Amino acid sequence: KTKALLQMVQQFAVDFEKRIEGSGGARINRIFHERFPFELVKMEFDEKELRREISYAIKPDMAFETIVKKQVKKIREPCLKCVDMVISELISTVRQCTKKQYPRLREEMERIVTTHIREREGRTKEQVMLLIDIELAYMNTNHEDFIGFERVGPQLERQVETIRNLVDSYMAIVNKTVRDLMPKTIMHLMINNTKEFIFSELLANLYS
Amino acid sequence: KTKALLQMVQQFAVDFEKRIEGSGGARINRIFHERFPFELVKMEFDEKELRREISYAIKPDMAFETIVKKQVKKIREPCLKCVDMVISELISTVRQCTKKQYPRLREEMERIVTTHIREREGRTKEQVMLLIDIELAYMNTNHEDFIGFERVGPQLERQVETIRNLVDSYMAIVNKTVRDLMPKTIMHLMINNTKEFIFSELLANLYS
Amino acid sequence: KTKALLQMVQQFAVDFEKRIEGSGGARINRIFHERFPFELVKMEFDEKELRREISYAIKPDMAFETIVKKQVKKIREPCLKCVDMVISELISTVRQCTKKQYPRLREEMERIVTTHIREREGRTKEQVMLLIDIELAYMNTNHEDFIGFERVGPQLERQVETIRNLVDSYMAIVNKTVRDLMPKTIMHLMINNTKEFIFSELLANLYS
Amino acid sequence: KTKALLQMVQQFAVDFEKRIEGSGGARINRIFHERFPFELVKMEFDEKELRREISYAIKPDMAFETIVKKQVKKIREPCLKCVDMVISELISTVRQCTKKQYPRLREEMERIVTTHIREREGRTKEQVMLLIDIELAYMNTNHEDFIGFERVGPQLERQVETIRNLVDSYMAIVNKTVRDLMPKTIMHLMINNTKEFIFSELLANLYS
Amino acid sequence: MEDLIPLVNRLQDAFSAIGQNADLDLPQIAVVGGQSAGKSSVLENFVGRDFLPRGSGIVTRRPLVLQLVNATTEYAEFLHCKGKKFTDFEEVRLEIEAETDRVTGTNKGISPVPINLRVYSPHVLNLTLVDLPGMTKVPVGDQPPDIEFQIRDMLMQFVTKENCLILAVSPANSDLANSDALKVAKEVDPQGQRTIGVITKLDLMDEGTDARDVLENKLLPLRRGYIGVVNRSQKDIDGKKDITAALAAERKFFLSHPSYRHLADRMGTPYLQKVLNQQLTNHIRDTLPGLRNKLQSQLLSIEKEVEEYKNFRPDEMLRMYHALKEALSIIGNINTT
Amino acid sequence: MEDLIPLVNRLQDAFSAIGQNADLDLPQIAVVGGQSAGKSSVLENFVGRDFLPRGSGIVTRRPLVLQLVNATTEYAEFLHCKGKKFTDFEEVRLEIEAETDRVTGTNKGISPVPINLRVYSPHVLNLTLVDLPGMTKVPVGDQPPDIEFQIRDMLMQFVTKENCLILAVSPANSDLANSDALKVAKEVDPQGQRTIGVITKLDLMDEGTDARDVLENKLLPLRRGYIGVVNRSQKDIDGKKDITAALAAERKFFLSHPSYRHLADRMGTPYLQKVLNQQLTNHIRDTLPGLRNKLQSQLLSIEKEVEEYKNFRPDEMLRMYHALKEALSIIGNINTT
Amino acid sequence: ILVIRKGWLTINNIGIMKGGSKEYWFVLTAENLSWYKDDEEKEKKYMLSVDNLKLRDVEKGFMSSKHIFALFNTEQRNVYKDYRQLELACETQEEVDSWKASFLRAGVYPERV
Amino acid sequence: ILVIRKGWLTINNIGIMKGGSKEYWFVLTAENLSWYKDDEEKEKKYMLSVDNLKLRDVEKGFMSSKHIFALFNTEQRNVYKDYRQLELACETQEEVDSWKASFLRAGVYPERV
Repeated sequence: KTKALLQMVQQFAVDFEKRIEGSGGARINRIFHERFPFELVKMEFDEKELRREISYAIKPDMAFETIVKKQVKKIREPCLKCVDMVISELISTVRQCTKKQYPRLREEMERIVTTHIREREGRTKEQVMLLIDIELAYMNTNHEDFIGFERVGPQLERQVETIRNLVDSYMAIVNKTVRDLMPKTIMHLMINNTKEFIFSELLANLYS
Repeated sequence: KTKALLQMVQQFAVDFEKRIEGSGGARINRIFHERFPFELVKMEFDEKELRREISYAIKPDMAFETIVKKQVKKIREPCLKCVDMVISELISTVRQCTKKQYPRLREEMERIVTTHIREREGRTKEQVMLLIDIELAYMNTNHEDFIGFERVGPQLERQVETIRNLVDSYMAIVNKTVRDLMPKTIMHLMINNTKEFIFSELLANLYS
Repeated sequence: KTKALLQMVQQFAVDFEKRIEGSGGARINRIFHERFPFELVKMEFDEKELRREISYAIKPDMAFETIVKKQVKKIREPCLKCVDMVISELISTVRQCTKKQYPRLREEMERIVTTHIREREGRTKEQVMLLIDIELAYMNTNHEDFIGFERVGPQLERQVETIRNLVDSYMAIVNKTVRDLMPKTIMHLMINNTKEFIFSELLANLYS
Repeated sequence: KTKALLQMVQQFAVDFEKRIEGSGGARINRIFHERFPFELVKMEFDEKELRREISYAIKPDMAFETIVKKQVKKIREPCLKCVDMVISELISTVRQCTKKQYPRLREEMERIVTTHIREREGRTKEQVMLLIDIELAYMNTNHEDFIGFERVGPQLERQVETIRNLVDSYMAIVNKTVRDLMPKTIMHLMINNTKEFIFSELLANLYS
Repeated sequence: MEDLIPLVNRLQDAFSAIGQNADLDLPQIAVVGGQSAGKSSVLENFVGRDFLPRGSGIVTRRPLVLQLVNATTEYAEFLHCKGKKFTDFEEVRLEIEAETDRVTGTNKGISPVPINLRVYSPHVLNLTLVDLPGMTKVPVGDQPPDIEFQIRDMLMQFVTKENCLILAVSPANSDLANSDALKVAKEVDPQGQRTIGVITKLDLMDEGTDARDVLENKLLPLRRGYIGVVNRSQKDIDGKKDITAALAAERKFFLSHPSYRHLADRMGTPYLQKVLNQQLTNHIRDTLPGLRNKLQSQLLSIEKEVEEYKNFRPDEMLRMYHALKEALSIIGNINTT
Repeated sequence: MEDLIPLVNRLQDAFSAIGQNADLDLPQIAVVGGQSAGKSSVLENFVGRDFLPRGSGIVTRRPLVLQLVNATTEYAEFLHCKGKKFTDFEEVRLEIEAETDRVTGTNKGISPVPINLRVYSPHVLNLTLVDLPGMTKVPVGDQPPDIEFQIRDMLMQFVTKENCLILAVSPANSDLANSDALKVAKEVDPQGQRTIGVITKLDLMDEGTDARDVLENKLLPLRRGYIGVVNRSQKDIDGKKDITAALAAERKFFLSHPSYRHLADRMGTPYLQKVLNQQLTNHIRDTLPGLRNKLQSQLLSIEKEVEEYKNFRPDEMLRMYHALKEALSIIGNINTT
Repeated sequence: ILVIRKGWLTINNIGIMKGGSKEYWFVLTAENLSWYKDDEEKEKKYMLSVDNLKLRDVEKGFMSSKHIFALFNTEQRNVYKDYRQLELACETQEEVDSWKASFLRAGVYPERV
Repeated sequence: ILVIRKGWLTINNIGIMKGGSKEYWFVLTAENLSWYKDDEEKEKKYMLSVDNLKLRDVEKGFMSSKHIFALFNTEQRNVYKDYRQLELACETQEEVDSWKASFLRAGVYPERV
């Protein structure tokens, strides 16, 4: 009993700082974050579809409300993809190290670690869902972009001139958000949480 | 009764398109709109007070989320106040009108009049309220103020990188919003609603 | 009983500022006023028929009297049309909102509002009639146009030279009048009067 | 009696074509016509007094309608006065003529003479009166003076737009009318009517 | 198992009343296996009823597709037996088996023709039991030479049902890697939480082979491991040998074989019984969230009809209203265990 | 010699058990020589057994390739004598010699055809003895004229074996420089530590020649020098003359020849015996280091199998393990003498 | 006051001393016939009274291709300057005819042929 | 604000006194048509109001190889300086045409042909 806990499951531990936080693990990981954005651009759109809504709305706060709501729902497609890509390297790493042949042990040893991944793949994915639904409850105006008055990531002309600038931004701009926000999520959750678990939840329960 | 309603109580009616919609409502109103901004400045704040909240979170999206809460709630004070200033002189004009002598007749005459407009002075305020409550919820990043990475307008790399630039400017800009939006608002609502009053409700009960 | 008065017949009220005074109601309404003039031009005439009368008359005040009288009667045709066009949007709006299904109520509720339109379509039309008859009693000279000495909207030559300019104006000129005067009428009466009524004559009688 | 009427009382007759129609009527008349205008200026007014009436109405056609009333009535004074000036010297010529000795004859002779012309001095004035009374009634907009939107010659958009330009000029121009019209008038009427007098009525009663 | 029974039945009735998809789809249990697995003995052991044709070698000699249907008339109907209705489940067994034995002899004669019978009873749960003929590689008795192919396709039409508890029985005197019993069975119910590999008739194996690594649970570790069984021979079955007897014959083999002796305490049918139940509970519970959401929406609907009574001048609702309330409550309680 | 015997046998058995190259390859002893060397007499003198055909002049008149093989059945097999098995080594000699003598006469008749015999006995060491016909230059008796070439090639197929102790016997009545006996022999075993040049039949030399310088050990000094011998004539051999007798005839010549008298005390077969043994020991010992290293590695291997038992959830080894231990110990002790 | 017509006509009998026959811009009204150097009217060649103006068919005129007609005052010798008649010439007969009818209207009457 | 087009055009009627016909760099927007000596815009030849600007097909122009067109203010005499119309000339007909359509967009409308 002593042998496995002491050597088999502790050198593997140092294995894990190694693999996750380092191509090797170092920039296998980084890779996924800066190739993720490409996904976003493709299966999303902005500009003139949103633009049409403006005219009816005005006849500024009252006008804004209906406009943005219906587009935001469609941002689901890309975001999910990032999550899965993360899973590949991490889920398979933990399990690689656990058998080390004998008669008594193993079984238990697996049971503690594997089930973690199930619970934590749900975290990240769920955070994506929430974020998307959020849009229809809010449509804030404090945010970030420029002022009024590839997807970016008779004298009627004078009348709409001013109003126009307000609405248009929010669709285009939201794309900027998702591309950075998804990766950030992963870092906390997918990556770190699991990294921790396997190192230690295994050992303590064993020895006792 | 058909003759009496048709003539006697419809000539009184026409009086009121005149004053309010083309002092009365016409130019009482203008005055209040351009002294309104002063209201705004007083019971509102920005800058480094807001920064205090940040320290609790940091010491990325989820942590940032809480910040504004109690501040956005406090922007009610000025906007609401404008409403009352308009109401005072204009609402009281219609209500004066029911005494125009017989003591048998007067008692019935009074009771019918006041109520409808009374409740619909509330309407106007409520639309302002909607915009305000909205504020508290999310704060993603695209809207006006500047990006991370008259009102003015270790692993640091993920966390603090964005946080720093956003917070301070952020509050200031929403103040910008209100000051212009209120005056517009009034034009549609206050003005017309009350106009209706005398024109019709006076007649109304008598038909039965 | 409470439900209908409170909600069904009060949100409809705000409905009415909306619909009348705003294509939507805003420029559905304006439309009718500036397309009305076309009606006038067609079914009216001036110039040389009137011109013939002058010569007998002189052999200036005495001459003028007989001349203009007989033409003015014929201006009836266009004027009426405007009235009806106004009716269409307004008469149908009020009734759209009144049923909201139940057993007790409704009946009464209709009875108060509908009959108003009958009485007020008579106002406007009657004002048109009066205005037309008026001409044969007056033929004033103070008015507006230029001085003496598509429908606009031997040495005999020296003798009629001066007189001529006086009479000729009045027919041509009257057309200018009607095109603007009819719309003005409507604004006060058709439009506003009815707008008022429905908002309020309904409610008060109900609650009591 | 046939012989007496035919000769004795017809040579007296012929005298009068002479003086009046080709001092007597001929050139008494001319003098009075070109000093007549002075009369006009005195007992008449225009400009800003008239504006007072406007304030009652406004603070569009119906309101404008009342204005002129009492002013147009006051334009009688000058026009009428001219009449009397002509009458004085000319009317009294015929009436002198009945004394031309026998005391038995004179008494019958006088009574027959005066009356007919007497009443028909009234005629002339009355035709002037007609034009004057007319004034009060309507005031639509085309005639001479300028449009909205020697005598000189909120929802503002519907109401005051037209009103402003009309009122002030308006009174002035009617004064223009009278000053020229009176002199013409006289030529037809005064002159001829009285001429008749002596030529025939002298004979008249005697035939029986 | 203590949460599962009561909660499931209660939910199922409420859904039935609403005319919805009741669901809570209880497993169909079927035995498939190579020739000489014992399969009907295994199936009847778990189910608890005697109604399956039994024999040695090839056991199921006609398909019995039995459907238990809760219904008020209480009878059963054979298509091919015009004018028979059994109410007694024992009687079903007696007629099927006895009539075959008298007419075919006791030399393994089989028939592919399924017996369509539906047993109506108010004392049962809505279940489907399917006894299936064994897939084979070599004929015995008067079986045709191409028996192998006919049986294999036939059984697949019934076994595709996703919630099919297969007790994959495979004769040790045939190669386990080339076993039809394992090939079919593992496809339909892979997980191994409720499949436990049962190898019979180890006494008939060729000298020089054994299943030692598999049966010892060390080559391929399973949570519950393996349990072998030694099923009743032809002679015993003929005399209506009772349920207990099969168990006894199992012991005798194990004692003399050196390679299986030490694993004797993790053997027997009874032990196999225990495992199956525990897994079942988990499956039901997971489907719960979906049902709940649908129920909520429907209820509100009819409120509007009441709503419209009250304002403008001139029992399906009730029944449904009540039913919905019930269903929602049950769902939550099962979720919290 | 006292370290060599025991240590060698002990090592050889341990290696046999492991199924490795036992080695410790004991010398094959073969006599080669010109015509009239005596060669079989010399070979049997050292070996200690009577089994070689003997004669004067040409001696080996058929090849006897004998292989001693330790084996349990105890017999021997002639290819050309279908259905004879000797167990008695004396009997082998008796049959070969007697049967030839009766049929060919006593006039030197020879035969190149080897006699394939393998003597199985448990009382022997794994050795190969090879008696070979003498290479010649002139025929005698009824030998063919081209005898010279046939014998020479034949003997070379057996004598190439690197550890072949050649007692290079050369007749003095032929020129030593032109001697076939020395040419072959010196090629295969050059060193001279275990080759001692034996010159026979000095009594038949031509008048006017002698081997004085060579035999005196002064021309070409050797550590053990030279030993001459005078072998048995034809007449003696015929009557089964015993082993001792050859030695006696040696003396007679030496006494009358002036040039060899003084070297008499460094003569005889017995003296030749002593030298051979001492050299042999050295050869074995040097090969020891290589064997040792291989043995160590193999042992460890199976430890890992034991290792893997203890940790992860579901007699060849023994035999070898013991054998290896033995071999390593023996190697060291021999090295330290 | 009213313009009856504006159209070019060639004054065919302009001296050597003034360029020769040049085209000038005619403007006729009911009271006068005025001609300028062009239609901007900054110039003023003259203004001829229509009073007592009469019109004649001028029998070919010079020995040229011009068709001539003339205006002449019935009550005096010269019509303007030292001319007797105002000679108007066109390169085609149709140009000459249309202008002749326009003079009719203005009080230039026919006869004296 | 928005640039409609930038492209060279030849001012064909520049006086003797200023080099003669030279090519100048045109910049048209929705509010003005400005032209510089070059694209660096350090210069400023002018800024002409687009207000009341209208466009005509200029019938060949001078007796040259240039194809001309012009901008002219409907409410006044000169368009800029002392010109009446702004003459733009190209060596080819295709150059003239593409610029004419770009003026259309800017509120220079057709007619008055």
